Amino acid sequence: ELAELKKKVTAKIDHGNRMLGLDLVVRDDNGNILDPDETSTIALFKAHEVASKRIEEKIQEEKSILQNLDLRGQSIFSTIHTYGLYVNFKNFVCNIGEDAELFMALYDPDQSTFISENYLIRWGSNGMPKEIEKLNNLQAVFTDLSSMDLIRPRVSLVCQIVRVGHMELKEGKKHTCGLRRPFGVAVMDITDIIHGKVDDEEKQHFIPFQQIAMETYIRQRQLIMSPLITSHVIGENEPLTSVLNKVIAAKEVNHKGQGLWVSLKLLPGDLTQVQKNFSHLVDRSTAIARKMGFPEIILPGDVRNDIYVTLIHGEFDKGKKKTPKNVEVTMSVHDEEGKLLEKAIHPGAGYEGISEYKSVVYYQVKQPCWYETVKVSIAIEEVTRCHIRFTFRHRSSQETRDKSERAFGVAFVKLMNPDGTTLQDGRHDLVVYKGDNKKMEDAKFYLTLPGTKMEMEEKELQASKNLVTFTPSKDSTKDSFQIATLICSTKLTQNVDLLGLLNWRSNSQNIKHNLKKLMEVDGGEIVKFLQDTLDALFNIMMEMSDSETYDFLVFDALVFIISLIGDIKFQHFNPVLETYIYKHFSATLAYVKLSKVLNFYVANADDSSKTELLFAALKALKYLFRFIIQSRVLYLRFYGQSKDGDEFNNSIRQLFLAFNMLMDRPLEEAVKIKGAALKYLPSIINDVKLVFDPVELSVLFCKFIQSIPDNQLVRQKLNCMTKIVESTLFRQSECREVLLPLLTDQLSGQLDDNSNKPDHEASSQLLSNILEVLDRKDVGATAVHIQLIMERLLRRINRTVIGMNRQSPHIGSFVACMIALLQQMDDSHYSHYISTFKTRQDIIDFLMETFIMFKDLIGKNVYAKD
Repeated sequence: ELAELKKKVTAKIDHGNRMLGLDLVVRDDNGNILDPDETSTIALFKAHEVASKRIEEKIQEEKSILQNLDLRGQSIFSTIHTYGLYVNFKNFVCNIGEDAELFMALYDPDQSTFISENYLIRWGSNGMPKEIEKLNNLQAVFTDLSSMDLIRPRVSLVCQIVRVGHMELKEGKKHTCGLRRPFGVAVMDITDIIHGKVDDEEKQHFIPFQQIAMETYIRQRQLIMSPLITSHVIGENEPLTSVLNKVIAAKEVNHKGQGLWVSLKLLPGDLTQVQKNFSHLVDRSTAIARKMGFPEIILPGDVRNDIYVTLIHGEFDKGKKKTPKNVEVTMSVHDEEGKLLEKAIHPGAGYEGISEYKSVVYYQVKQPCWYETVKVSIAIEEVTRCHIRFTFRHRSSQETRDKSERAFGVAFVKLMNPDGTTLQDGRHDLVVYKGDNKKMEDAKFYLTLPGTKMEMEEKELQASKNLVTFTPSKDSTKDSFQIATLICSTKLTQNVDLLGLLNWRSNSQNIKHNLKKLMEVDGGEIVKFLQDTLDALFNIMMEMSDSETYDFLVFDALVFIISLIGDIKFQHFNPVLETYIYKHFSATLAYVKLSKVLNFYVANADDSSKTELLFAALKALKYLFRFIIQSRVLYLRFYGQSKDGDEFNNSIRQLFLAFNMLMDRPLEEAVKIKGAALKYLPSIINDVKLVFDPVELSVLFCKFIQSIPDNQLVRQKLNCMTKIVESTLFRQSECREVLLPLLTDQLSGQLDDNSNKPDHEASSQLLSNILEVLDRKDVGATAVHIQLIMERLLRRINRTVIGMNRQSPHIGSFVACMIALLQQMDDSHYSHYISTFKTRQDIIDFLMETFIMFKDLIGKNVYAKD
């Protein structure tokens, strides 16, 4: 709080200073007067320019916000990718007469797909809440939202309601109390609402609503001159796709007095701060919903052990009677011994779970649409030995026959696979079995019965090839079902290659096939058990070092894995990788193996098919060199001292010379590739200095850069050098008299080119940072080195500023450079060599040129008068 208040106060202070054109502040943080303490003219300018650009950004934002307030909301929402939905469910103006259940979610009409899950709310029979606790404290947060979900072309919230009570909402027949019957779905457009342009929590937008046919008072009574009506009643005979799309396209509905008051508010962030800063909208009793989708902010510890099962559609033949059988999914959770567990089904997000759950009922539909997603939560050890059954019970009109009739057909699904896998995500069909009632009840029997499409089809194929111990049963009927599975858990494995990494000892025959398939894997399943996969690869490359093609495919796979690690979506897990390196990384001799493999890689860089592979390898060199350094230090500490240090240093030097020849060979095919290679080249050599001799590393880099041609892509290599001296030149104890000549040579090449217009900024950053290292108090003695510097760092910059006296470029940078230079040197070195220049005519010319450039700098100085 102190830091943020200091920042905002200082920002508004400088805003006032500039708007009235008076003196501003320095050193934005921690003191604000620390700059005039001769700290750094470099940092002085840096503060100047950052303050100036902040001024420009603030004034343009002020000008934009003086007219419209649309950019601020979009920017705030784009700051992070973690948002939540809050509903202000005020009241329900309607009256039905039976218990009601609410189900709202997110559906994209353009994608024609649902996104989020649904939560249930108990409501009374006459527009009241059954639980008055939710009457007033109705605070709900629906998490898992990001920019990619907000970038949807049409964003709408789907709200469906299912009743609980009688089969008929009138007299005529007795019906069992406590059964599910859907009514209809309400959908509203929230595209403009989710943009956060206007924050109005009090406003309660009414939504018109449409549902299935329920009354026959005006539709049929008045029909004259042609009475011919032979039809039935449509109570629940609506496929959901067409009705949902029609409601979406619809703009207004004659609900005839039915609807509710709701307001949707977007609160950015997660439960960490919305439970503290958004307490007025997010209480402690707020329900939290996990959308069926991978998070955009893939942070560590985002624990999700939710198993989502979606019921979509299924064929239902009429059968012996013309009325299709009433189908209710009486499902339950069972273990390896078929024991029912309690509180395992969570139809609503934020509500208590139930041991058993039943589904909705339709009005004798051959092909009804369900859109029914349910969630399963089981212990990670227990879920490995769990199974789910789907018993379908025929429900009759009278309670006696409704409850007397048992499950006519039983379905089921295996939660695992015999090879170790689990149920793969995607659309799965179902086939039900009827008739016998004894073989489908004993738990130990149906453990090996067909319950999923993939296992059923593979079993029938095995029967076709070998009709021994497996024969296709005839108990199936003329119906089928279809399900959607999306298990967003943390311990599942929907990848045969995943277990293959886990248990390669069992099926090492397909090692080549698995290594080939390792490079198209989805990121989430990888990051789920990346640590285990990496180890397994380490063990494979350790114990099996005989096959070099195995080594090639393993290196390619690890390159792909570390590349996916390096993506912008997964910097959160990089600390996890660091910690796993520090705790479980047990490689001792793999460092030299990987070093030799990459030496082969660079020495064999001639293939055109190897282009992108080596490109990504050099992109991710940092992490692999981290692994190599860890393995080598582990070896050194295990054996105390290694005489293999000399040979591995020679290996690194051979890698250096391989890079030398890699740059020497023609660039026509590796322009971007070699540019990026130099771009990230010294990123890890910082930690290599911890393990190798700094003098040799520095001089090898000096030889490399002096070998870099003076013909192509100079600005890129100058950015490289910028980052180069930035690192470990502060480790100046052994890298002065060698690094300084290289800087001198590259700046001299920078000097006279007749095309150094974009070179000015690069050379500016260069000289800036070199002076930064020259001034550091953690350096020591720098007398003779600064002496040689000023021996060759004065006339050249004088000439450069003389050439670029034009006032359009960013001269003030070089102004700061030269002034820092002049102040930094003490009078002694001035007297020793700045005085000891060439002949009297030459020194007089020097003096007059200096006077000219001084008067030109002072003459019409072109700063921002601030």
